[PDB]
Amino acid sequence: PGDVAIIGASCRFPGARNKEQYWDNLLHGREGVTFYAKDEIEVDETLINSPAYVRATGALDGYDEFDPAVFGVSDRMAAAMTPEHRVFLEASWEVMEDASYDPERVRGEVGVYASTNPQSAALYSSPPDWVSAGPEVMDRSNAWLPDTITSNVLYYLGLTGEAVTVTAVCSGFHYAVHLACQSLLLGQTDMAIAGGVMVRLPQRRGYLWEEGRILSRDGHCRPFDANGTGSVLASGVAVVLLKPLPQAVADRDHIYATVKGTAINNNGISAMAYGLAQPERLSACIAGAMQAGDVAPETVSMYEANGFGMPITDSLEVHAAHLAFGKQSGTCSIGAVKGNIGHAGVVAGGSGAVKAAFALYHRSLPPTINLTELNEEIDFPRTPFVPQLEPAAWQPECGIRRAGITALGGGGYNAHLVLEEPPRPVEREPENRRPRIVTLSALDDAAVSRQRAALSSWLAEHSDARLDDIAYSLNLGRKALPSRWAAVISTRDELLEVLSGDGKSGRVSRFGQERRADLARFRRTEDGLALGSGDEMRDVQALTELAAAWVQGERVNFEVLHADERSHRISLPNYPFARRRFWRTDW
Amino acid sequence: PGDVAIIGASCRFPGARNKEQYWDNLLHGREGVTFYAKDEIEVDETLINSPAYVRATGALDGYDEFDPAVFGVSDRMAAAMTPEHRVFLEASWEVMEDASYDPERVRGEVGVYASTNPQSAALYSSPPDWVSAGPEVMDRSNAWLPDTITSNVLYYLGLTGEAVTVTAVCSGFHYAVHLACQSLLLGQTDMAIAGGVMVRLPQRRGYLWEEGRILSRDGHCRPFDANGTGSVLASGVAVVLLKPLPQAVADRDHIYATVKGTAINNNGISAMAYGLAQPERLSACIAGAMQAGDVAPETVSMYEANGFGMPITDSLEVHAAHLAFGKQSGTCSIGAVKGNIGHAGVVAGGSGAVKAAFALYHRSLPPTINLTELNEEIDFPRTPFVPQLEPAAWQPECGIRRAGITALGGGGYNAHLVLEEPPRPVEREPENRRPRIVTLSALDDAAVSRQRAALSSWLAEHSDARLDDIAYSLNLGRKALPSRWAAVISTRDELLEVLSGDGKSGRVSRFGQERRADLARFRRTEDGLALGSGDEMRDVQALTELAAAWVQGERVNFEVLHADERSHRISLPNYPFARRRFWRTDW
Ligand SMILES: [K+]
Ligand SMILES: [K+]
Ligand SMILES: [K+]
Ligand SMILES: [K+]
Repeated sequence: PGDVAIIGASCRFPGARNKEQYWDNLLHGREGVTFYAKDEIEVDETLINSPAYVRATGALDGYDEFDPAVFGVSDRMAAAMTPEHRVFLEASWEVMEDASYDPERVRGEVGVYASTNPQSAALYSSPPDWVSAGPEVMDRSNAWLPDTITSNVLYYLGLTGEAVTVTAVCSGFHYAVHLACQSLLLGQTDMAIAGGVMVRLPQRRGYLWEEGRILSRDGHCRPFDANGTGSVLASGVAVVLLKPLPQAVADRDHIYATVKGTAINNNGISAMAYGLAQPERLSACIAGAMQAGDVAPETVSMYEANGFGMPITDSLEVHAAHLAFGKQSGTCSIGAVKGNIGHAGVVAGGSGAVKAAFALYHRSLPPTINLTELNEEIDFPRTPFVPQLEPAAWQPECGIRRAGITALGGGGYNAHLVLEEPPRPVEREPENRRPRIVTLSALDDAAVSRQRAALSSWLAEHSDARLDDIAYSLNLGRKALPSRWAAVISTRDELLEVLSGDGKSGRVSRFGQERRADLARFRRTEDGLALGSGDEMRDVQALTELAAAWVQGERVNFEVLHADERSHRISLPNYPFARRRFWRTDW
Repeated sequence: PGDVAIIGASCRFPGARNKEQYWDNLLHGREGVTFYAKDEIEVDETLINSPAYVRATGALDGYDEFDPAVFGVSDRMAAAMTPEHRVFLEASWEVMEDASYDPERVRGEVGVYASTNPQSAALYSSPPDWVSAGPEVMDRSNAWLPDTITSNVLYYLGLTGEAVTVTAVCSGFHYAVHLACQSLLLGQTDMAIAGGVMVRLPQRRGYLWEEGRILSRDGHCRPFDANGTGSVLASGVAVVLLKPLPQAVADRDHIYATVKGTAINNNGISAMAYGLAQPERLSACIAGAMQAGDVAPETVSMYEANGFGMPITDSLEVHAAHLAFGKQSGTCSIGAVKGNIGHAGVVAGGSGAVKAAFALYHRSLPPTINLTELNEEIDFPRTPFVPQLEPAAWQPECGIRRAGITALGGGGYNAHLVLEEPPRPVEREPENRRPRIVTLSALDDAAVSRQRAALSSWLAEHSDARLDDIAYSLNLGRKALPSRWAAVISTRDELLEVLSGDGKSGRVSRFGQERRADLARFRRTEDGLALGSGDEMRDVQALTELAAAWVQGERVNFEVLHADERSHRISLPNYPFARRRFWRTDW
């Protein structure tokens, strides 16, 4: 009754600049950890020559890159913002795009719940000084405080709602999703942006190996392996857009998976060393999440573990999951994504949750890598869990696909969330052949051309995408920006041709160069221009003039254009951010 | 005897990127202080809106620019070096060029004495950590420690001698020049590099006015004015090359001025507030400097004062100078360069000293600016000093031109140095009409082209420069660098012709493209290739082969080329440093 749908997703991880790259890497079992030479590391002069220094890390490509003009941010402010502020702000923009929701036109309350690492801000620059209360002081505070990582999203995306920032160490992503779902179930918001960000500073840096501790000795992470010595430190970002399941189905959204239940607790007085799971407290967390979503352990066929790669910590976590599943659970696939990318800190739980969501969406199970000798002490044949050594189709005897993801952190933080595969797709009516308007807008002309190239490339990969879904998503899911482009077409092949080249071969492009659009033809609505009659909305000349009026900069009511058909929102390419490098120069 | 010659100079001050630009500004009474709008200052968020905040400073253009390849420095090391390390190192290279001395061919011991501000390094980056003793740690120490500002000059220029760094607050330049002269008079070195550097961090910054203090209320410095309220903070660098006067005349060097005497002391227990000159202690300093050089107060016709611009501080200094001059001194021109540029900290005494050296060299007196109401409390008609309101030719009733410069700082630091005009130029033998080789070398082709552009402009400005001096200075006073250019010409007008355009219209260019050089034509010497006869060294075709062999990278003995003539070293354009910005990214 309290299911929450994941209708948009955005992430960046070691070796992946977007979610499609991340899922493709997981499918092929790639390792995203980077190894450096001594001269490639320009910090830790005192440690670089130690025999225990491991020159390996999970780097985040473009951690210092940002496109402030798209957000209305000045260059001065972009350098003042911590890298976590910028990376999370850019991911929030992308997650609204992936769900095809224009924040300017969202009619409801949107909550932004995120988790961040305050240690990064303390290393990036000195904190704000509150000796005076001028507007330049407030700008500096909004650039540095972790409290405004979520607030700046509401402000710069044009949303209205509530913002909550939490700091929960290595359980950050799960705690954000947990609090977001409480906001939705109590009716405080209509949809929620939830995620976390982790940018380790210094970025290009190794670590010091110490025997018996969580950091790996060779730079490789080997979950559930007998020869595992730990993990690698990683950076990344992961954001999801959450919406109640009945509403997401009613609005014909694109659903990756649904959140059945979440649970949090703390080890408390029953404390362990770092990474060591206390069986009683962690199992209560795992069982509580399954109880919240009314799912029985017999129905959960995938378990995404924390999995540092240490024999003792991996053994305790598998034991805790066993206590929560019981004996009669059956069989379940177990894996740990940390073998692929390392320990991503605040967003470590996000890497597992995003992997499980895409696993449920594509009905595939990605492998766990760096596993050559199974840990005999765990005794997997005596447990419900089977290590996923190879990729495989997900066809459970249970009948339903459900996953559980666990996040462990320092300070005793525990968290577990349970996901279910998305609802079965409804039968679609055949697509009407009629002229449609498609729109693209960006900040400058060069970015619009990148959007056209990105859109044409996407069309080849997704040949089964309907045109009425494409136009509906582009027209109602993107912000209207100054440099604009539009076309009126009827088939997918016409769309591919007008996008090609300079993009000026379409009737709308030739219309705008010859004559200006006559607005007296249209009727004014509260949301913009509309056509005068229902018959006019199938006339090529009427639709061409309306699209040209939009290209000239007028506001068009796209809701009434698609009012007669029940199209679906689909996932389209993100904005092609021009990524200038920004870094503070004064401490 | 005990007189020390200034045979080379290099400086950068507010509004001047080199000494020629600096003297031209002083001659025209220009002010080099910069005034900013609020949005142009990106620091001091807590103060930018205060009514007492003055958006004025003496900026040092390119304080972050460096050309590490010219010095053999890596990009990583260039970012680790503090701006004072880079600026002073670049200035030492320039002072060797200005004096026409190639460090590879200097046979003697060179001392490097500099003054620096340790406050600047502590603001630029965290200090080195000595928990281990690796080579990367040693590189970081040499990049940060003030002790290595002088060592890096000796190492990176290829010199051998001694290096001494002193910290004497706002009298740093004088203390460096003072110690250099003791080093020369005791015979420990043959030439000495002396100077100071001041790079204020943050650079683009205003200041806070406090009533009754040294900082100006409107951003203008008005020395000796009744309405003066103080000075502005400035950054800069000034370096001079010192050599005993009898040797400098013997080696036909280029002499700006000579140092007659120097003196230092401290206020000690008889302390004052900042900027206030104690009459008894400062006068003893001024009198001691003139006694060291055996100069009588009757002969000093120019006094360059500290002159903050406050009536009370100006009154104490003019009185202290009066006590040292006595009654029988006569009349003397008094001025303060701080009215032009502000208080340059470590190098403030250098800005006045460099002004005095150029005044003696050009036999001209530049005016003191921002002076509208003379301070009536300073009974100027009853003193030997006359405020230099207008530029004027320097023709003293004394018969000899001598100047005195005072530098005051915090902590009681006092210093005074007395300069004399250079010796009268001797009658020169007429210039031989013969073919000459001229050479230019840098690290890449674009820099060599900049050298050609700089030399073509210089030839127009200095139409009285002899061609045999130009060739002598370029061939024997500049380091041979990988990217090379040479020409064989007989007059100044053909020299201007080969430099023009792409520089490939010359005789040497056609030889190098046609054939590679035949080394069998030349005789090998310990200093490089030489021509077979003295007649060949005056043959256009033989000189072309020798020059082309040099452009191809062979070593040429330029000493035997000029052995028959006794030419002079002259001042030619400095290296055209590629202006890349380097700044640290991790604290
Ligand atoms: K709980
Ligand atoms: K109308
Ligand atoms: K700066
Ligand atoms: K003394």
